[PDB]
Amino acid sequence: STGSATTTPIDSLDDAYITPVQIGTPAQTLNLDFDTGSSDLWVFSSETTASEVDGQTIYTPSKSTTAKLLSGATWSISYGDGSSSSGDVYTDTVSVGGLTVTGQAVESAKKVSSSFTEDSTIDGLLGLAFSTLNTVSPTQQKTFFDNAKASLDSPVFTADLGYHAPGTYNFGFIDTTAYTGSITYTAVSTKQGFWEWTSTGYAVGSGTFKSTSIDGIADTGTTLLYLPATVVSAYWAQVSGAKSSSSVGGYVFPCSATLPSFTFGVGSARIVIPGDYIDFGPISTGSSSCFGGIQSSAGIGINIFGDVALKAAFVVFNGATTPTLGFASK
Ligand SMILES: Cc1cc(C)c(/C=N/NC(=O)[C@@H](N)Cc2c[nH]c3ccccc23)c(C)c1
Ligand SMILES: Cc1cc(C)c(/C=N/NC(=O)[C@@H](N)Cc2c[nH]c3ccccc23)c(C)c1
Repeated sequence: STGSATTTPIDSLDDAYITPVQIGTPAQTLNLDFDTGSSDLWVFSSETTASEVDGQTIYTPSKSTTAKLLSGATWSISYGDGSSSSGDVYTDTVSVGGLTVTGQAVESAKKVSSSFTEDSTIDGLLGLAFSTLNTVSPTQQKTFFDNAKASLDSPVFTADLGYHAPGTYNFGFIDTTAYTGSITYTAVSTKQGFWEWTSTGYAVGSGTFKSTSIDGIADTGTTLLYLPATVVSAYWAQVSGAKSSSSVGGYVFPCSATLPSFTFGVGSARIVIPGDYIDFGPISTGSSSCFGGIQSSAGIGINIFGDVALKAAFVVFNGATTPTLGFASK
C-alpha cells in the first residue's frame, strides 16, 4: 500500500505545516502537524479542557463506531521548547492520504499548554520519530508509520515541504519526479529515538565549505534551523547589522537586508538553503528588526534540522531494519 497527502503552511511564515488526517468512522478530519521529532499521535478532543480549546477541530470518540477506549492508558508529553499536553487513549481507524491503519492509538488531550491553545490551525500532532519515544503508559504504543510499515510497498516515508507553498508527505514510495539529481543517503542513530544523523559541514553564501561533523535531528515539527553557536555566528556575521538579542530570544537582523544562503553537507552532497528561507519577518508588527531562521542550539543539547533546512530538500525517512535518511535537492 501507499499514501500521499498534501501538507500546507499554517501561515505566511511557514511556522508549521498541517496535513489532513481522517480519524474514526465516519471519518473526522483533523489537521495534524506531522512531527518527525516525536512519537505520539495526539489530538484536541471532546475531552480537552474547554478553556484550552480556541478554534481547533476536535475528535469526538463517542461519535466514532470504531473508537475503543484503551483501558487504563494515559499519556503525557513535555516537548523541549516547554510545550506540553496529556490525556487518555483510544484506538481507532486512522487514514493519511489513502493509507489506512486500524487500531491506531489516538491520544486524546485532556490538557494542552498555551502554545497549542493559541495555534488555532493545529488540531494535534502526528509523531513520526521512533516508537521507543511514545509516552503512553503503562503500555507503550506504536506510531502511525510503525503500524503501517509492514503493509507499505517500501518501508519509507518522504517529506517534501514547500517554501511559502504546500508540499507533500508520501508513505510507502519515493516519487522520483519530486527531486533533482540523486538522493544521498546517510546513517541514522536511533539511540535517542530520533532521526539523528551527522551533517558533513556547512558554507555561508558563496563562501568556502567547512568540513566539520554536525550531529543533529531531522525534525519536521520544529520551525527553525538550530546549529552550534560557532556556525550560527559565522552565518550572521555576513549580515550587516545582525545581532543576537537576549530580549527577543535569538538573532535578529535589519529587515532591509538581503540574506545569504546557507549550505549543509550530506555526505559529499550539498543542500542549499536560499537566503529568503531564513527570513522570519518583523519581530513585532511594524518593526524594522526581523527574526532569523538560523539560531543557536546552545542550551538545547542537540542540533535540530527543522523546517528551514528540510524544506530546501526532498527528504527520505527510510524505516528499514537499519534506518537511514536521504536528501536530494529539488
Ligand atoms: C529550547 C528549545 C526550543 C525549541 C524551539 C525546541 C524545539 N522543539 N520542537 C519540538 O519539540 C517539535 N518536534 C514539536 C513541537 C514542540 N512544540 C510545538 C508547538 C507547535 C507545534 C509543534 C511543536 C527545543 C527542543 C528546545
Ligand atoms: C520557536 C520560537 C523561538 C523563539 C526564540 C521565539 C521568540 N520570539 N520572539 C519574538 O519577539 C518573535 N515575535 C519574533 C518572531 C517573528 N517571527 C517569528 C517566527 C518564528 C519564531 C519567532 C518569530 C518564538 C516565539 C518561538
